[PDB]
Amino acid sequence: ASKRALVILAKGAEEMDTVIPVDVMRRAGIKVTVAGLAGKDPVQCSRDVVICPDASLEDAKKEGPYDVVVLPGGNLGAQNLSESAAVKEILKEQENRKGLIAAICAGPTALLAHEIGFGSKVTTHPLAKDKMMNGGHYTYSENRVEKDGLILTSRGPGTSFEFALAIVEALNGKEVAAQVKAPLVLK
Amino acid sequence: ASKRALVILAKGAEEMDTVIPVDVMRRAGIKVTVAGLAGKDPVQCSRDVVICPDASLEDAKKEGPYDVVVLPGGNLGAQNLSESAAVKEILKEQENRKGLIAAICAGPTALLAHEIGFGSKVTTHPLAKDKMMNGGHYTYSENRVEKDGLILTSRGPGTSFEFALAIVEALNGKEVAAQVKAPLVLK
Repeated sequence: ASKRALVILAKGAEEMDTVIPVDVMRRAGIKVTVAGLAGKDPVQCSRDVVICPDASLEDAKKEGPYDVVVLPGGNLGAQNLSESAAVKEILKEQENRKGLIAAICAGPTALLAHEIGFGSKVTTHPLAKDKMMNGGHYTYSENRVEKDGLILTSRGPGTSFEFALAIVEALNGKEVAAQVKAPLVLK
Repeated sequence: ASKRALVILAKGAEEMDTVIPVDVMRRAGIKVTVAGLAGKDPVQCSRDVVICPDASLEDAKKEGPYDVVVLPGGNLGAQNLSESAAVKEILKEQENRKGLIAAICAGPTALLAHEIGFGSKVTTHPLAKDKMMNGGHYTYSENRVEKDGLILTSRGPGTSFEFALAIVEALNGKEVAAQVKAPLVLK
């Protein structure tokens, strides 16, 4: 049985925050669906890399549930995730079934928007801290990767390998994470 | 005047090796053209991320010269780069005009194929060393980023931020590289 990941890709997403987890999860043997928030059409990311999703979110949501739901960052991408009723329902359903939710950089601010995981320790990009902390619903961390039960968060493009490997460890174990890590040539 | 980069994107390219330099160079104010080797159509990368190029290589080559030519890795992507007469002519012209050439992971093996930069110190992914060193035309290094004049090389996805920032330093200087680096949240 392979584990399955849903990566929700919106216009303005940070392309590094998107691609590094997709690639590293696929190296781990996870079945990853890159789902376009707005449909199946190509998505223009924050630094103008254009990525073609595997499916629309409308279609991918009918194929779950997923062992992890991943929210990339990019301020405008996270804003789009935060405004979507479909994303709200996916995350609420994932939380209710005790499934992992992973978000990086500005991505965790969509958790706030959707009232997901309140009372958890979280990290974000430093510039997203004030947005995430509005109302005091989370406890903040400066760790590069933070995991408080089912809520897994991380800080930025430069923490995206660590983030992705933490997802891999959570789903497929420490040994698979270590095996996937070595050929990456990480610090 | 902004500096310009040509990133040559072939089927089977490593998507992390591709996207991290494109994004980081754009953060540095470099004008980056992601050029599809085979045409303008979307490119299926090694871990199945599909990237839409900005232009075909046929068109982008008519718009140079470029201040850097970047060759991503991925074994099958590097093989495609190595087999292309267009890539041979671009790299030969770049070498002749004393322009920077940057290649990561398996990417440097296309330099060997095209007889570019012989006599330079280079690095590659560890698994690409034997291919790169066939004939002894380069001197090998285990540094995470190696630069020997105009030939700039690096090892893997996990060295791609360092690689990209070395390109930025070469084109736009140390201060711009440091400014771009800080918001990335690197180790």
